[PDB]
Amino acid sequence: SFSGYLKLTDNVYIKNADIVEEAKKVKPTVVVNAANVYLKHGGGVAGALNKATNNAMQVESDDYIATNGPLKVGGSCVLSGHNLAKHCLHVVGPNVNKGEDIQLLKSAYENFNQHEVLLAPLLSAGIFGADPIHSLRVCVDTVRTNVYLAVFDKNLYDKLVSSFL
Ligand SMILES: Nc1nnc2ccccn12
Repeated sequence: SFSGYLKLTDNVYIKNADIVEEAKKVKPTVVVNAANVYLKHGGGVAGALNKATNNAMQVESDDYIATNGPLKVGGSCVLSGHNLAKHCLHVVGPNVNKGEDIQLLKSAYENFNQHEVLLAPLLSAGIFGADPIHSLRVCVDTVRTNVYLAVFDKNLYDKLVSSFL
């Protein structure tokens, strides 16, 4: 199971870990991808998870987009987890750098409530441009299911735990 996570709340746990290595170690039921509406896994968590699947996640995502069209910002889709998880929940958080609306972050976290336990990154953090402390606050106030957050950056992980209200 998940090991070395610090408990933040009744259901939110956090660890300084690379979500790719965490997924390969644990092989959880659900790994969350920090997706964009086109499921174009270029950089950040998405590029990293996709590279770990040897691009199989992108091939599957392009077929999903050809059939269904793009996701909504705040939306999600369940696809295969490939070598990382049983499933991958592709969640679209608002990308502040691309000028998207930060109010959609709560809607993005609501997708986690459809899964009992998830391995996930902080939505809209990293290359998505939002304040990670705000993302963790929205996470703990929105997600009711068991969420194991993997924070790649050590200094950010320290800042998050030490500043947690
Ligand atoms: N393995 C890896 N490479 N880049 C990133 C970014 C976020 C989380 C994991 N990452």
